[PDB]
Amino acid sequence: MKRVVITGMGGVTALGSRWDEIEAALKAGRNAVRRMPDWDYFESLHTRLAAPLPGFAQPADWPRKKTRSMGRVSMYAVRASELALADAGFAGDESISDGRMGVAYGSSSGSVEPIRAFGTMLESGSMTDVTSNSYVQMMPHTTAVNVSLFWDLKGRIVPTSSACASGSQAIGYAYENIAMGKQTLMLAGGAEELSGPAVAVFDTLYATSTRNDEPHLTPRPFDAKRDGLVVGEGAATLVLEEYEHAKARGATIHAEIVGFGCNSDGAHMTQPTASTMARAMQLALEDAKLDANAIAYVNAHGTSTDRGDVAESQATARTFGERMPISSLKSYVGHTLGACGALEAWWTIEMMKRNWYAPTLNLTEVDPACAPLDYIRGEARAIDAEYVMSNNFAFGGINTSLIFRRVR
Amino acid sequence: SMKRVVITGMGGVTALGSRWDEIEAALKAGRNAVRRMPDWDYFESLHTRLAAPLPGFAQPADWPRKKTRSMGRVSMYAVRASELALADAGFAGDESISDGRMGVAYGSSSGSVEPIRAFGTMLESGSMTDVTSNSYVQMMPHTTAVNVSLFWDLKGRIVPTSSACASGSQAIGYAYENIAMGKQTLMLAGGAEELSGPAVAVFDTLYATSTRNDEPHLTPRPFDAKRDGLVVGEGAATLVLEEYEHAKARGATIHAEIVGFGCNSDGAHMTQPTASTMARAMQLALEDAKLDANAIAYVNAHGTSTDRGDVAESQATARTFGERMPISSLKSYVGHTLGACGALEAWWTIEMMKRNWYAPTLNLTEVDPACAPLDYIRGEARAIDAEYVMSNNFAFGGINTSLIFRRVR
Ligand SMILES: [Ca+2]
Repeated sequence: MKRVVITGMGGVTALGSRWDEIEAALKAGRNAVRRMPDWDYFESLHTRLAAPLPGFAQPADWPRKKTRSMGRVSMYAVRASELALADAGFAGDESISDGRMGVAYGSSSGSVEPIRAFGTMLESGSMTDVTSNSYVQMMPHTTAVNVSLFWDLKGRIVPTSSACASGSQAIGYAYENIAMGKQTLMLAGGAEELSGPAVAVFDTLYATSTRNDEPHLTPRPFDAKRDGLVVGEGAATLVLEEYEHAKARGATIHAEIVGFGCNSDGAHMTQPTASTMARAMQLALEDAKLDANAIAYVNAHGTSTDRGDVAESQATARTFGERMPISSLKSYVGHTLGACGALEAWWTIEMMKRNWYAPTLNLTEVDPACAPLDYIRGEARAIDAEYVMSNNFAFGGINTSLIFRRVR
Repeated sequence: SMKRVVITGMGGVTALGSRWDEIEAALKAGRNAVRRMPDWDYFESLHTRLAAPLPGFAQPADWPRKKTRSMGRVSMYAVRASELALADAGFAGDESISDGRMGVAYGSSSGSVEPIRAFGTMLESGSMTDVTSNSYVQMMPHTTAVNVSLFWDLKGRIVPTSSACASGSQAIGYAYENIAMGKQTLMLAGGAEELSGPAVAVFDTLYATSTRNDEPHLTPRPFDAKRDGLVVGEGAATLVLEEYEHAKARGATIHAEIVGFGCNSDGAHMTQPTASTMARAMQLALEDAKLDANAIAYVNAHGTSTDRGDVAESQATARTFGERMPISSLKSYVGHTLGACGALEAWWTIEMMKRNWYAPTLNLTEVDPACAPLDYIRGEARAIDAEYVMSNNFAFGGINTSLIFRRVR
């Protein structure tokens, strides 16, 4: 079995793309949530909150032949992957397209334009905006394919479109593909584009925060006064690479991936089950041949929903006890959906490298319904980790747990 | 210490029926399942009026409402397929499969029509009349995988393989590797699709659809000189994959063993296929099975009946095996069943292998000279006694899959 390391990280997020910009934003303690007055267009959305990207600069040199197939979510994915490849030292590399780099990627949904066009085709038969490019922009695997095609990659495409589990399954399944010798390298990530329908998914479940006048004060993971999540967007990509290969070219190695656990609650489509969530974490620990005691920090899923936070806290307390430091980056960028597992893995590794762990924003009173954990808040925590864990729990009760090993 | 993997359950919902005996009779009777689709006059700009629909489908009566709310048709097909495959594997009424030992790999090209309409219209006009709390789960990329997994309360890993045409074959392949690698003892693996106007527009807008609107019995025509495109079909198919000792220990009837899986992409074009990388996918499978090309007695083509698809596939196959290789396309009967195609074709290929009986490509009367010489079975079924068979599929984005199944005599 091959060992697997991370030699590239990048993305487009509500806090920026470079880590130094993101660190400053984390450190400044304001979230990226805003009012969305344009959503008055939609008939029946309660929430008027989101955490959009502060625009998105499509690079000038991108060729039409390639961009015709991309809506925003695929553009995000590609841009993320471009940044990660540069960071990994592969800018202009001629060899990565030879069939031994593959792509694992997904999103909750394709792009708005073709969803509108195909939906209207059903509604009225009209095909005005249905084109030969509509499917590839809508398709479940739009992100994975667009990323792969963009660098003329010829490896396997692993299409991990599993709503919020998209990015963490990408990482995990890419990791297993390298470990078992199918691919030498993998681009692995997740992405999402913000839209009204993307928000309606959670708003119709009453899972969304409706504090429409106080965007700076919501969401509030594990807080007693939380009232739901806030939807965000963007993408993040990790370059995973077989260990000897990385060593042989003298790559700067950000982390090693040592465990991945994945299961399902098999119970509720939305209402999470703590025991099976805990079991995902155990599976990861078993895969890493580690005791729970080895983990210095957990990066929560931490959506700020009522049941989600309770069930996650119990799952975590069950695996680790009350001593575990934990925080939720969704307090800053919201629930970035398809992107969340990749963005959170990335930032969790950045924090691990620097012995600096961001607090959960807007957590002032720990909800007594949540299990006692070491909820970092108020100020960042200095920890010197050998191992960290990042968890995600998704629609359909799909659970993932990733364990990263420190590399000095 | 890799685990061997066998197939102990097969089933599905298809234009030719569900039971193999029923399907065999249809294959033998040599009529395709293609029909004129007058309803598509509703759509503004479709050239084709052909499809291969299911002749009907009704939910089993004993499916409980609480479990079916989250299903549109494609997920209903997927669940029914998987239900048949589970019975066939001996797991009906057996709840131990829910204990985390069994997982699910599944996908489709698309979610269901209703919520696509509802969300699309929300974008079009802001109206949310028909957007409900159940719309996303019926529309979502992984609707099939999640609905199947939830239906039996399964607690294993979900491997979403929604990759258009490659959905069913990637499901089988990646489920196979999960069992081989020891992550799961069992997996449901399959693919599904529901017929819709939009599903046909995907290919119609590429001019890849047949437009012989008055001659449904005569089209599609894989590898034929007179072919003019594909015909879109629908349905689902599920295989129960199972670790070998586990199967042996409970005395399971074993249909076949999966011995190789190759998966790559062309990295060239979104729709136009590249022969060399298609061949390489076949090689990857052969290498995974530690077999020489010589070992393969038959190839189940993808055989979509498109102009470039059939040429590229033929060359790729000739390049790997030489002119001697027997090959045929089940899409000549049921059309291109999209999400379902890799699973349905895998299933039927194993059924044919078990019986030494290989269906010809329907409506293949003059082999296109632009296609590479292969042993194109046609006119009558061929008797072959195979120790190994291969089933190939090539999809949107240049995604290629090759599966190798070993005879279990
Ligand atoms: Ca290399």
